[PDB]
Amino acid sequence: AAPLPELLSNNGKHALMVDGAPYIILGSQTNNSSNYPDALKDVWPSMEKMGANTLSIPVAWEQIEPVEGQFDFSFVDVLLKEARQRKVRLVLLWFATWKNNAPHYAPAWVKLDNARFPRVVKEDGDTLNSLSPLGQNTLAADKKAFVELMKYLAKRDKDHTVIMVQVQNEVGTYGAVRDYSPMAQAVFNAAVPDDLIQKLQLKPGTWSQVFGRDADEFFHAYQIARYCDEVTVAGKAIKNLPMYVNVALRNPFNPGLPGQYSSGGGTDNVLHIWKAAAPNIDLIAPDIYFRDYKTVSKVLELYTRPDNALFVAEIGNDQPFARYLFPTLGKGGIGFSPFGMDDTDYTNYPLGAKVYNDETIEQFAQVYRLVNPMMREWARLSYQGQVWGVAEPLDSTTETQKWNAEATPEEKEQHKKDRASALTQQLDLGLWDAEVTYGRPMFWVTPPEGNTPAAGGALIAQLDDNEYLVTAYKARVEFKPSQELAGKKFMIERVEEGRFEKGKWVMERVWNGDQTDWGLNFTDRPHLLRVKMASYSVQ
Ligand code: NA
Ligand code: NA
Ligand code: NA
Ligand code: NA
Repeated sequence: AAPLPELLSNNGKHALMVDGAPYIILGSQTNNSSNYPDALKDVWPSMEKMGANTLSIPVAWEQIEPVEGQFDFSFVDVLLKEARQRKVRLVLLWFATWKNNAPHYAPAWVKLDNARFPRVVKEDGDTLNSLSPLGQNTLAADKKAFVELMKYLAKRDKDHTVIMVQVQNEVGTYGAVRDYSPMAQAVFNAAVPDDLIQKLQLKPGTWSQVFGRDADEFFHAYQIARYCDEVTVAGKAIKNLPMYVNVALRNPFNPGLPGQYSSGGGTDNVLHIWKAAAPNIDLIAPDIYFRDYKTVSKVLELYTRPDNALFVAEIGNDQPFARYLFPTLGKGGIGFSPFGMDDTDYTNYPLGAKVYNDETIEQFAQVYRLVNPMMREWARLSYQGQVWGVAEPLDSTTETQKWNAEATPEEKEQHKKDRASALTQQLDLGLWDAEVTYGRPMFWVTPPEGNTPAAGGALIAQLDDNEYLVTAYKARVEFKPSQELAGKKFMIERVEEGRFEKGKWVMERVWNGDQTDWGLNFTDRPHLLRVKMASYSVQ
């Protein structure tokens, strides 16, 4: 019997174990209305073209329990069989009490019965279409259906085609910070639970007393976290798969107010509340639709924690997003799942690609082709060792920035110098450093000008003190000594291009001469290198 998938966390590192070894989700995620047998023919070709190893796809409460007590797993049966035929794995997305803050995917007998399953009430007494996490009947009903889905996987998915489940989808509330219903006010205007007071090491009191100006938001996050933890515990008691929640992000630099962003989700200001309230939820995953490097880089920093494995549970499917695979994996990320990878005639532009076509898919296939050939080796190095990864750090030049034209000719040479500097990244690899640059020839040392559009990146894993696994894309990687060498010289000892067969390295060729004189130059094609550096005495 195949071992259960498990999220391992050790010495601040994390692995998603699948079939007893670390695994990387090189994902594809459907649009929101592809969770039906007839839609699957519009999902698989994209997944094949992408080279994805894992499909993220919804399972909706409305579809599995359309009449109370009358369960229907017909979709899950077809999805399992067709995934198995393609030798891919699944992440099921439980669309239930919350889907983007709302109950649209709850059955009609739930979402149309507000007295049994109550909505968030604003301070002014107006109601929002967002179920209250203090609704005890709604918690019992969600938990009961979730348990029936997990019983379906316990009985029908013994080899764990499904490796992980997302509990709810982008929880929270737009339009208000919390529930201000009478039922919610009786809990708010009362003692904070001792367990939270103890975990945050705070002094006992009421929500307002203990949290002050943050009481309303922290209250909603705590109550939603508890609700999602209870659904999670109930499901894991049936089959103990990894389970996670996906966050409708607030802007980490300039968030605005809770309710403008989805209040109560796992936003960066309430990760402490979520971790204290929901010990059974494996990780809190960001849904990334910010296109600019600085903001995305900040999200990856905030969500990668000693207590939080990094899973990019959604990302935009426009071209600029593909290169974020590199920093995601460099952070020890367990996966990456671009959203909207199907041909069901929908695009979420402006969040994603304006057009969905083979070119849209190819931007992701090209970076997946760097990782797929080493996926198990990379996953093990990421968990047990030292890895790094970078993306091209300037976004594509805007029409408003092309401003460049109105610049004097000295402002221009200075711009070119400034861009070359910004397109040059340093990595400290112990005894050796790497310098990664973007958008230059494969010969000579003309400064980097960037790729058009921005697209490059690099992955490095340490194999030994002087040996690295390297693959990169539309970039140059150069090695150098990390520390002054006291009389010694240094060189590349050997660069081998090759592959892993049955976990053994197979060399195909040695890079040397022009291929190593000017750093290690990558285009759009996949090359996996083993780089051995040496210092040597000359005296
Ligand atoms: Na990892
Ligand atoms: Na060093
Ligand atoms: Na150094
Ligand atoms: Na090769």
